[PDB]
Amino acid sequence: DVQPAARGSIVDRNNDRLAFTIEARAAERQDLRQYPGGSLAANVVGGIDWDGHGLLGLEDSLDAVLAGTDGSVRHKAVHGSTVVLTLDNDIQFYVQQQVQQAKNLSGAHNVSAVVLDAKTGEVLAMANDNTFDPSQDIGRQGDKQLGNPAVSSPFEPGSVNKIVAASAVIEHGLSSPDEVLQVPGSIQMGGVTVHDAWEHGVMPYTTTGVFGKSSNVGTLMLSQRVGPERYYDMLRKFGLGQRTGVGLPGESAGLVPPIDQWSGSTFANLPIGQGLSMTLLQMTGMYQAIANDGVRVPPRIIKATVAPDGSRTEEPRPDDIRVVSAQTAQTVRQMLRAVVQRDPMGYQQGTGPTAGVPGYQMAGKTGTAQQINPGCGCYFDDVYWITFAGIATADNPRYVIGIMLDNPARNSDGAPGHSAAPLFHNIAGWLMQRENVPLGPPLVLQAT
Ligand SMILES: *C(=O)[C@@H](NC(=O)/C(=N\OC(C)(C)C(=O)O)c1csc(N)n1)[C@H](C)NS(=O)(=O)O
Ligand SMILES: [Co+2]
Ligand SMILES: [Co+2]
Ligand SMILES: [Co+2]
Repeated sequence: DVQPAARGSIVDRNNDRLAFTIEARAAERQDLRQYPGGSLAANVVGGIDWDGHGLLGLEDSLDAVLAGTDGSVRHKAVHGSTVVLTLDNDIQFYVQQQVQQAKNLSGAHNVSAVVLDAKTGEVLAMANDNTFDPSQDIGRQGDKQLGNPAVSSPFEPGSVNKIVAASAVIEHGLSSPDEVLQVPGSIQMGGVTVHDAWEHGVMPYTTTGVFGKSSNVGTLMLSQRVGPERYYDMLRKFGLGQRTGVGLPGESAGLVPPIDQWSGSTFANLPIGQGLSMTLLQMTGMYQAIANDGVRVPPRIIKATVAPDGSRTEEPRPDDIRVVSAQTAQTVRQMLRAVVQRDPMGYQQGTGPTAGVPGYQMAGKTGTAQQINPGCGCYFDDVYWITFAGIATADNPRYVIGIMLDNPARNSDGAPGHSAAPLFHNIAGWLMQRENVPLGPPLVLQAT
């Protein structure tokens, strides 16, 4: 009497299957969900329940689309539609593996990474370490990561947030990349004392060098030209404090204190990435705006759905958001090339030279944010969130890559330090080679 609907599949942008159903027998008919890639993109895809409905992930949140509606006899069965993701399984597989060995090598508690298409903001890869296997019973996997931290778990960004100050000061014509500044080792601002991460007297850092060397003091001096109102407006245009609408369950909105509630010291903290929180996806989406010539396109992971007849409907594209002009975006991209620039004499070296890939205009920004100690409500001394966000490449943006490491003891490649730059190096370099992308003078970070 009951006419069962057949569950739809979940496939990547090229129709490579991530989840699909086969008929079997036991209540005799029994549909078996198949995950041919095992843990591959399981943070996104999710898993199935005993009744063949979604248990978590997209299997759950899109269950109505995937499950259809059982018929009867007449009411015809509406079979489940197929969900086409923006993911590229080849990119996802490489990124997910690289994230696992970044976690193992660095000693971090966890690692995650997001790759966006520069122009469209589509999610090409989204991965975390320790990803569970939905072909196995969830109850045996308490030691696994079952969720999707890239969207669910916000963090204080620290210096990766400096993209906002850089964009604001250029967009309003308050500085230029080659302006020679005078940057002291510390300043008193908003009642508090801000110090750079290295001891130094007044240094002739250029604006480029302020972001290339990650001078907090230089960032706040330039932010003082912008002012609180224009700065807060730029934060909002970059999408912070708001869910992206990416189409994934459990997305956090992050947290940004609205300006009418700022303390006297908020403005001394936000421009260097303290006092607010964002997800990895939000962080990566910020750099997508700059990659796409100033136009932020909210990321999406659902590309299309295919009805049981086989007719395909593309997902509606989100509306453009103009953050800065194309000219500003191009200037900020070029400036952030300084971060990955190497200099044997030290003087013109950025914070992340291992992120550079020779032959390509890689551009990005490092972050090292002190974590809050839950036992005191106060900052740890030696526990960090490490971030990197970059663009491949500055002259031809194709890929935007965001990475976060939860308190690594070492570099992402296992060398001493605390940097995610090597993981960006590996991923961005591999993306260039696999598409056979073809290969000026050194940027000045420090004047006389
Ligand atoms: C930016 O990320 C900048 N980091 C900081 O100023 C912060 N902490 O710096 C260290 C780790 C030196 C500290 O112990 O204070 C910071 C900002 S918000 C937060 N919770 N901590 C660094 C120096 N820039 S980077 O490019 O070198 O990463
Ligand atoms: Co009827
Ligand atoms: Co150390
Ligand atoms: Co290499």
